Amino acid sequence: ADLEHNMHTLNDNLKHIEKADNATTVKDALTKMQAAAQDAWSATPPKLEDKSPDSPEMSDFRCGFWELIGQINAALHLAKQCKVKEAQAAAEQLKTTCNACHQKYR
Amino acid sequence: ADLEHNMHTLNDNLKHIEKADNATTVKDALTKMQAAAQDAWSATPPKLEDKSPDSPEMSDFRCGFWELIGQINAALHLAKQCKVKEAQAAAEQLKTTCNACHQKYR
Amino acid sequence: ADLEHNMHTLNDNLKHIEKADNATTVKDALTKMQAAAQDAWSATPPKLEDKSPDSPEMSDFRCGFWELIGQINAALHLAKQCKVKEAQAAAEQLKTTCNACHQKYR
Amino acid sequence: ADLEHNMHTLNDNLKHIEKADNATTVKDALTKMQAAAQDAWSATPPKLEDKSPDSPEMSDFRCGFWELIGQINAALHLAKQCKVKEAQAAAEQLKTTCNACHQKYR
Amino acid sequence: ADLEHNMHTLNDNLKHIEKADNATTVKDALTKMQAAAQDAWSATPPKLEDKSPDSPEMSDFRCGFWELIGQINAALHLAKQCKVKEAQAAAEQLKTTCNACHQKYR
Amino acid sequence: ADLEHNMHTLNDNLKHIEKADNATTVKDALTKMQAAAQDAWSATPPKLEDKSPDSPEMSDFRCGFWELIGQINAALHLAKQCKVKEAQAAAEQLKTTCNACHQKYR
Amino acid sequence: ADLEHNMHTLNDNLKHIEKADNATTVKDALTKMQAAAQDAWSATPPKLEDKSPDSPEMSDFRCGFWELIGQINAALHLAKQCKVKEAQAAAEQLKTTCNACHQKYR
Amino acid sequence: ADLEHNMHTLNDNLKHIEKADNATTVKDALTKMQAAAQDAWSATPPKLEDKSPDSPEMSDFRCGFWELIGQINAALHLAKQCKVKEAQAAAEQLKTTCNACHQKYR
Amino acid sequence: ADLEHNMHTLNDNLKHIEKADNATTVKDALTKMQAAAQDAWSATPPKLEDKSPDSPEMSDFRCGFWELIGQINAALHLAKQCKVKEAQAAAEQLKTTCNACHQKYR
Amino acid sequence: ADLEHNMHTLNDNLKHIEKADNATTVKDALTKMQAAAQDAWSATPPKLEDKSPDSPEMSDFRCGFWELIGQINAALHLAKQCKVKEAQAAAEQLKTTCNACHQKYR
Amino acid sequence: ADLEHNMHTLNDNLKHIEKADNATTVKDALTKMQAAAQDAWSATPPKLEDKSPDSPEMSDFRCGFWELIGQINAALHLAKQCKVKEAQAAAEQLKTTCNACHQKYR
Amino acid sequence: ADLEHNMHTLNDNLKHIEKADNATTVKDALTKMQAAAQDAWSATPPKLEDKSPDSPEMSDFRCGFWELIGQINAALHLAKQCKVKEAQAAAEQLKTTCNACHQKYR
Ligand code: HEC
Ligand code: HEC
Ligand code: HEC
Ligand code: HEC
Ligand code: HEC
Ligand code: HEC
Ligand code: HEC
Ligand code: HEC
Ligand code: HEC
Ligand code: HEC
Ligand code: HEC
Ligand code: HEC
Ligand SMILES: [Fe+3]
Ligand SMILES: [Fe+3]
Ligand SMILES: [Fe+3]
Ligand SMILES: [Fe+3]
Ligand SMILES: [Fe+3]
Ligand SMILES: [Fe+3]
Ligand SMILES: [Fe+3]
Ligand SMILES: [Fe+3]
Ligand SMILES: [Zn+2]
Ligand SMILES: [Zn+2]
Ligand SMILES: [Zn+2]
Ligand SMILES: [Zn+2]
Ligand SMILES: [Zn+2]
Ligand SMILES: [Zn+2]
Ligand SMILES: [Zn+2]
Ligand SMILES: [Zn+2]
Ligand SMILES: [Zn+2]
Ligand SMILES: [Zn+2]
Ligand SMILES: [Zn+2]
Ligand SMILES: [Zn+2]
Ligand SMILES: [Zn+2]
Ligand SMILES: [Zn+2]
Ligand SMILES: [Zn+2]
Ligand SMILES: [Zn+2]
Ligand SMILES: [Zn+2]
Ligand SMILES: [Zn+2]
Ligand SMILES: [Zn+2]
Ligand SMILES: [Zn+2]
Ligand SMILES: [Zn+2]
Repeated sequence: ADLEHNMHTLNDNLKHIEKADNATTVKDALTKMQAAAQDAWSATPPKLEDKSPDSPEMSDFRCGFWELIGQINAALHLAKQCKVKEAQAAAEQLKTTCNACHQKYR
Repeated sequence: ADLEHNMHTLNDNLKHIEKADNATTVKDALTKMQAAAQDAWSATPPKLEDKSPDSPEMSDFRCGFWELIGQINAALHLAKQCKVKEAQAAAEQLKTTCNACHQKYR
Repeated sequence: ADLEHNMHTLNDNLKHIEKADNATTVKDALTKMQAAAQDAWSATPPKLEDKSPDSPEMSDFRCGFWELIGQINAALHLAKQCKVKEAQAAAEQLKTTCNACHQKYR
Repeated sequence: ADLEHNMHTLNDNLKHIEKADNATTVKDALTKMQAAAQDAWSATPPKLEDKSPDSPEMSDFRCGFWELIGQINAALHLAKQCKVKEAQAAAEQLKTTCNACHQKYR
Repeated sequence: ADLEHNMHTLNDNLKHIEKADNATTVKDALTKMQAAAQDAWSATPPKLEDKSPDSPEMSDFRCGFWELIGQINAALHLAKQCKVKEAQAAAEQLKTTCNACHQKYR
Repeated sequence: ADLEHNMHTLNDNLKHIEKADNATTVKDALTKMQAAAQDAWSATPPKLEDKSPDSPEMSDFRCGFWELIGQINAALHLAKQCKVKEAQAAAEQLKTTCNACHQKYR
Repeated sequence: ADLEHNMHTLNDNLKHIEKADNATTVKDALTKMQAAAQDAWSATPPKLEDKSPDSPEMSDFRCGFWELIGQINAALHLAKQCKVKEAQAAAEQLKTTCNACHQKYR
Repeated sequence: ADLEHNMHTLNDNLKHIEKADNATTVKDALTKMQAAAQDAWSATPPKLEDKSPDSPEMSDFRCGFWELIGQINAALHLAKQCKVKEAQAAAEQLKTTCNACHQKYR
Repeated sequence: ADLEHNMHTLNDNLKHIEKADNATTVKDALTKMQAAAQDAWSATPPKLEDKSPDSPEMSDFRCGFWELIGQINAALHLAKQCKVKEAQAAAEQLKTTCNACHQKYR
Repeated sequence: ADLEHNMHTLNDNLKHIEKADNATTVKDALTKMQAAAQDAWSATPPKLEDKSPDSPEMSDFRCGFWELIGQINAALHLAKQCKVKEAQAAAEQLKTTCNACHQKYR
Repeated sequence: ADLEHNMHTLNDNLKHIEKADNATTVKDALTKMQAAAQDAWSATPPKLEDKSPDSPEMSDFRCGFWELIGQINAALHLAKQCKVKEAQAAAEQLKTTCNACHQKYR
Repeated sequence: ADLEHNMHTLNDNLKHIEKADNATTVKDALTKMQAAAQDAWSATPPKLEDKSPDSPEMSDFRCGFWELIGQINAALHLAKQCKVKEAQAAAEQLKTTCNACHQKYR
């Protein structure tokens, strides 16, 4: 998938996690987010099209997806423990990472 | 698995590699360690729970696991060539990476 | 596979990409390169055999493969969209990453 | 997935189909829509929650998804023949089926 | 399986759902029912053996199973959300569909 | 596959069923017919190209494939019971459905 | 799955074996009995709910199911040898093993 | 895998079951114990290395592990029934079987 | 498969193990013996064809094969530990178990 | 499948290749032909039923399928490169091999 | 497997086919022979060890196995049609091919 | 793959086999050669583009790949026996076949 739709997947599923009332819906939504974040790591955003592949901005862009992937995996562990409110709280914390990347590069 | 048990897997299997005679036992122990390290990369240790996900400490934490994961993979290559003594020597070298992370974050 | 043969896979398939006239062969070549680069990330090059695994040199070496893996995945996305000339141009741009590592560490 | 998110999948992927320039992305989008429509056939919409399951309203609701599923499969056949503009035109014609159900039951 | 035994599976597992405490047992019982209903859709009951395949009775027969299959799927969705009481209530509603078909064709 | 070749598959295999003298050849031929009928359900015949997707003719066209798929499944059950003459008789009865659709729409 | 329903599977499939007129229904019924018996082997019967898990009663219960499993497989063997009537006689013989455990723990 | 490490897996996972607060960690721990016990069943203990493989000692050792396997599965059954505290009590009960074999062969 | 030929597989592979000069042929031969013994366990020997399936004779026959299976696995264990000569000695030891059952039922 | 139906598969799919306007359908048709020709290599034609299996006639018959299989694989390579007209021309050249065998042995 | 044991498999299973009553036993025996013949095709017999790989003897050797492999496949077709006597007659015909090769190269 | 790259695969891997010091590297390299040789059998070399598909040159070309595939399979058997020097010697002998085809057709 392209970067735009990977963002649709992250956003759409993150909103279902907030609305959910059970661990299974949360785990399923987080699984879809994990695959979108894994795919997105390799993209180049439009604001960075002219930078070199080794620029600090592109290293910083990749670091943001590393952070996001790790936090999604940690939320998945909580959902697998049937700790639904804890997983939802971890999914909310994820938005700090979404926000930080958007501020600089979206 | 949670971080504690990933550390059980790392520590337990590293001891077997040191005492192993044949490459089949080193190979399976390394394979178990590889999976534990790939899982632990995504964790947040207790002492860093309140740091930001992009903090230099959490970045350094994840660097530790990249170094560990790469070193286990290199040791696994030697084990698949049936180079037991070389694989055990690569395993022994890993400990510097274990110790360095513990000193800072355990 | 060992580092040397991963470089064989990269070199051989990149030559085929330059000469291709259809998206299918570009895709197949890029997929092989992706797997070769994934594997090579964990290697330690000769010129670096006596540096520490956490050294700035080994960290930079892994950075080069991250950049390479990302660019290959982006080229693969172009090829899967049947944009043969554009994937070829992305493949040609890989050489800046190949040369930069080689100058430092080959 | 629930009815609401199946509609998300339909809406999101249909927008990507309109904007696509290659058969590959059209195919991938249609496949996701096919799975969403398959799943939604078994749902009961809000406006129909108090009708009998054998009611002419619920029978008509399922008829709409049968028609939708068939049209998506036909569009997918066009996309698999690499007829991008023709699959896009078949996708655009889906909207008559979307609107007709929505007018009655959304 | 023949139609008789599909009916065994439907009747037996519906009784378990009514008495079940946990969602795992409701989920597996519904899964068994779903497979039995999907199989029974293709059958011809004894009393309709000499009707034409397009007869209004055989069409009505297959409509009964479409209604049943959809209702089981909706109940299975609730069970996968761990909503035991709601799933059991959806299961209980199924019986109208069982009874309506039996009255006409058993 | 397209509608024409799905018809080749139905016709070719139905003739082998008549010639067969064992259950295995019959079951294999019926399995191929089932997949062709499943695929064909989504097509639009040339005589109906101008009708709307919800027209009664297109509903009637889909009903014919429903009937055919159900009868193929029933024949498959007999072949699986090693009831070869019974399965062949059921395959002959299938031609009433082929005929009825051809009369109106071929 | 729950012990009571595994018993249902054993009882019902024995009825079908007794009525069957072909090897493949007998084989399919014996296969389902075999799965049900292997799942039942891990259950605790209501009347042994307070014995300890290493009690002679729980070891004897599990042994009882292990012997049933061996006899089911031996009957399945005969059916694969195409000895339908011998397989049916063997299945009928199971009832002595069923009753033996029932006298003790049902 | 080597007998000593299978023992490690049994011991460590028992510690995690005792501390667990949710069914799924208990289930995951019991599943790993089950695999470790089935692999240990094929080992020869150091103190029986010179007995013959059909000796009463080796048959009793293998029987001992077969009984542990049955008790592990029975505990896993309870956990799948969502009886977390009962599954934990059952796991605690295993220690009598562990100690029984240890007295003889450890 | 038929009991007599499973015996062929046991006998022939024992001859190959005795002649082998490498672990992997020994492992491959022991694996085939293990499969043959597990398939033979479900057979009825000609001389027990009229005993009842719960007779002591049929339980003892099945028990006999269960013990052979355990000893084959224990030999396979040694071979995976790269103890080729010990695995060959263990395989040679099987003949006492072969002869024991033969005296009774061959 | 028998020889006759393999020839059906060859004939039917070769007609579709001639009429195709996209690489996808050519590829699918060639793949079916490949499997048909693979299967037919082992057949004995009627006109040769009384020759010896090592006869120059049967050897020549197999040579014809080797030549046919090779040409189909070469056509498939062209189709996988999206060279539709070139694969069609390779398919048309197959007919020299079809006719040459038919003249001798059909 | 080495050539000797492939010959064990051929000879052993051919004897079972001659004495078999049902098609299931002929079918599995033929399947075993087919795999043994496909493997033996690649071997070099002792008496030809010093001939060139393109020698007329090694070519004739491989022709023998092509004839054998084709004949086994034809016999397997008859067995899959449940034509036991015809399959056994095709198997018996194979022996000319066995004998012809042995006379020259055993 | 095309014939040129299949030759790269044969050549590249054959050189690694000579350098190897363990059976695993040799077996892995031989596995890649086997797949390349299987693919190459269907090609037409440039020097033979004008010959007919049944010409003696094209039969001779296919014979060369037959010989190569058989010898690769024999080398694989030795590598699987952990006979590393023997497998390497067999891989060297393979070059006679490479040479003979190149002399005539490259
Ligand atoms: C960088 C490391 C990012 C992270 C982490 C996340 N997003 Fe993002 N997002 C990023 C960019 C560069 C862009 C612009 C993409 C473009 O091609 O223009 C976006 C865009 C979005 C959007 C808008 C998509 C659209 O409809 O055009 C959304 C809704 C979005 N992003 C959501 C989102 C969420 C929820 C994230 C965390 C879970 C997240 N993004 C992370 C870069 C990055
Ligand atoms: C950071 C990058 C680490 C690396 C690399 C390794 N370990 Fe570790 N370990 C780390 C932390 C933060 C912790 C604390 C976990 C907690 O929740 O408190 C640990 C813990 C351990 C333990 C103790 C586990 C326990 O029972 O509490 C052990 C035995 C252990 N670690 C071993 C170990 C080994 C052998 C490593 C390299 C092979 C290794 N660790 C790497 C952080 C990190
Ligand atoms: C570091 C991040 C590298 C990147 C990116 C690429 N290569 Fe590389 N390459 C690297 C090293 C350290 C070495 C030396 C390995 C050794 O054993 O000394 C190489 C070597 C090569 C070779 C020579 C292989 C041989 O036969 O000896 C080639 C042909 C090669 N590299 C090609 C290549 C290409 C095409 C790359 C980009 C697509 C590329 N390399 C990236 C380190 C790194
Ligand atoms: C009946 C046969 C329908 C067909 C065909 C399509 N849709 Fe639908 N849609 C339907 C209902 C009953 C509803 C209401 C669901 C509810 O929970 O109230 C909807 C809703 C939507 C939405 C809104 C989703 C949301 O976020 O609330 C969208 C965006 C939507 N539908 C899009 C859509 C498209 C693109 C369709 C064709 C491709 C389509 N729908 C078909 C019923 C039916
Ligand atoms: C038509 C659309 C049906 C639906 C929906 C259900 N059943 Fe049914 N059932 C149907 C027929 C035509 C028959 C007769 C079968 C025969 O060959 O005579 C049955 C039979 C049963 C039985 C009796 C089975 C037996 O042992 O003979 C039972 C117990 C049964 N059906 C239960 C059942 C349940 C619980 C259903 C809904 C969940 C249900 N049936 C639906 C036709 C149809
Ligand atoms: C509608 C519900 C149909 C059913 C059921 C069957 N067929 Fe059909 N068939 C149908 C159409 C609309 C057409 C014309 C297709 C076109 O694109 O022109 C056909 C065509 C055939 C053909 C001719 C194919 C050709 O070579 O052009 C055959 C041989 C055929 N159909 C056979 C057939 C059989 C054997 C069926 C029952 C098993 C059957 N069809 C069902 C519509 C429908
Ligand atoms: C012990 C080793 C048993 C063997 C062998 C068989 N059964 Fe059983 N059965 C057993 C128990 C402990 C129970 C009680 C289950 C409970 O939850 O109370 C049963 C019960 C049954 C039932 C009744 C189920 C119900 O609806 O209440 C039936 C119909 C039954 N068992 C049948 C059955 C058959 C046919 C068996 C052999 C083929 C058989 N059982 C074996 C214990 C054991
Ligand atoms: C026989 C049937 C056994 C059962 C049941 C259990 N164990 Fe065991 N254990 C057994 C032996 C022969 C040995 C000696 C292994 C050796 O290589 O010397 C052991 C050893 C242990 C150990 C110590 C391992 C070590 O590090 O030296 C532990 C911690 C252990 N066993 C635990 C254990 C548990 C928790 C069990 C039940 C859950 C259990 N064992 C069962 C033989 C047998
Ligand atoms: C009982 C538990 C047995 C064990 C353990 C082994 N064998 Fe057996 N064997 C058994 C029976 C009942 C029979 C008679 C089979 C028949 O159909 O008549 C046999 C037979 C053999 C044969 C002869 C087969 C033949 O061609 O007639 C052989 C060569 C043989 N058995 C070998 C064998 C070996 C090597 C075993 C251990 C490794 C072994 N058997 C175990 C019963 C049992
Ligand atoms: C020998 C090497 C053959 C090659 C290459 C092809 N065919 Fe063939 N074909 C062959 C024989 C011996 C027969 C007779 C089979 C019989 O049972 O008598 C045939 C038959 C056909 C048929 C008629 C099938 C029927 O319905 O009776 C057709 C339509 C046919 N062959 C087509 C065909 C095509 C298109 C081929 C190349 C692509 C082809 N054959 C190759 C022997 C051989
Ligand atoms: C050449 C093309 C052969 C064909 C066809 C068959 N066999 Fe063979 N066989 C062949 C050789 C070169 C050898 C000698 C193997 C050695 O290393 O010495 C054999 C050997 C046998 C044996 C003896 C095996 C042993 O225990 O030493 C048997 C029992 C045997 N062959 C049987 C056999 C059968 C039944 C065949 C057709 C179905 C058959 N062989 C074909 C060469 C060839
Ligand atoms: C015919 C039966 C061949 C066999 C066996 C082998 N090769 Fe080959 N090779 C062959 C041809 C016709 C060609 C020319 C291909 C072309 O399209 O021009 C080749 C070419 C090579 C090359 C050069 C590839 C290149 O870079 O252009 C190499 C390195 C090569 N062949 C190696 C090789 C090896 C190592 C073989 C045995 C293991 C081998 N070939 C077999 C024809 C045939
Ligand atoms: Fe960094
Ligand atoms: Fe739960
Ligand atoms: Fe209708
Ligand atoms: Fe049969
Ligand atoms: Fe016992
Ligand atoms: Fe394409
Ligand atoms: Fe030849
Ligand atoms: Fe080894
Ligand atoms: Zn993507
Ligand atoms: Zn999107
Ligand atoms: Zn984990
Ligand atoms: Zn642990
Ligand atoms: Zn590697
Ligand atoms: Zn290489
Ligand atoms: Zn859903
Ligand atoms: Zn959604
Ligand atoms: Zn059925
Ligand atoms: Zn039943
Ligand atoms: Zn289709
Ligand atoms: Zn066709
Ligand atoms: Zn039940
Ligand atoms: Zn351990
Ligand atoms: Zn045999
Ligand atoms: Zn066939
Ligand atoms: Zn046909
Ligand atoms: Zn072999
Ligand atoms: Zn042998
Ligand atoms: Zn190829
Ligand atoms: Zn190449």
